[PDB]
Amino acid sequence: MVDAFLGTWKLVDSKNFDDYMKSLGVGFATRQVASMTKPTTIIEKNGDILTLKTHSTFKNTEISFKLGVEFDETTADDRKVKSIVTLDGGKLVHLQKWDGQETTLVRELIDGKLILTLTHGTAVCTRTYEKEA
Ligand SMILES: CCCCC/C=C\C/C=C\C/C=C\C/C=C\CCCC(=O)O
Repeated sequence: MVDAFLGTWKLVDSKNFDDYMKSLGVGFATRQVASMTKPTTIIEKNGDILTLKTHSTFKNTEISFKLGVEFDETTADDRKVKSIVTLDGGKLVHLQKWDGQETTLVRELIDGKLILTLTHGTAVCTRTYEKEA
């Protein structure tokens, strides 16, 4: 079910990431560095366990989870959240909850590119990743 998402992906387009970060309360200096970073995202599976790595010159993260099972997560911007990842309409949907807030990180494949849509508050960021061979 998740298999077309698996692999190594490189950021190739970003829209409204500053809006998203600002909505989350990220400080200017961090936003500034983040806006010039091009992360690599690695998604791998081992049975029912998915591992999602995000690597850059600034911050790195790694999470492991089972689809449909809540997990604790500490995000790149240091939020301690309750998370769940599920497939919905063929999209990989990641929901984070903390302090009564929510944000969604939705991944979908369009023409072989991975489109990540980040929503918090009214801010909607779209980032596009291409597969590395
Ligand atoms: C480890 C993330 C590396 C790239 C971004 C650089 C710095 C992170 C700093 C702040 C960003 C604020 C919120 C983190 C939440 C989502 C970022 C996902 C970006 C992506 O997956 O495209």
